[PDB]
Amino acid sequence: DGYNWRKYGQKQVKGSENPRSYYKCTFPNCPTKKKVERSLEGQITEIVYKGSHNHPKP
DNA sequence: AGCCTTTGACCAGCG
DNA sequence: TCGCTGGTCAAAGGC
Ligand SMILES: [Zn+2]
Repeated sequence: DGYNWRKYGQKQVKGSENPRSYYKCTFPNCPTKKKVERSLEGQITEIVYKGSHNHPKP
C-alpha cells in the first residue's frame, strides 16, 4: 500500500477466525500503526489504521 | 551490522 | 479484586 511497516505481533481474536497482525510505520518518529485480518484466501477482510503519516511515502 | 518476522509472556482496561 | 481480551514487548532466529 506504498508504506514501510515492521510487524510487532499477531493474535487470534474472538469470533472471527483469521488471526490479526500488528504493524508499525518504520519512518522515524512516525506513530501510525495498523492491524490486519486476512482471509484463508489471503484477502484483506479488515484493516484498522490508527494514526496518520506526517511524512511522504517512499 | 542492521533490519525484519515469529513467538510467548506481560500490560491495561473494563465488566 | 479477578480475569478475560486485545494490544505490546523484546528475545531468539532468519535474512
Ligand atoms: Zn508513517
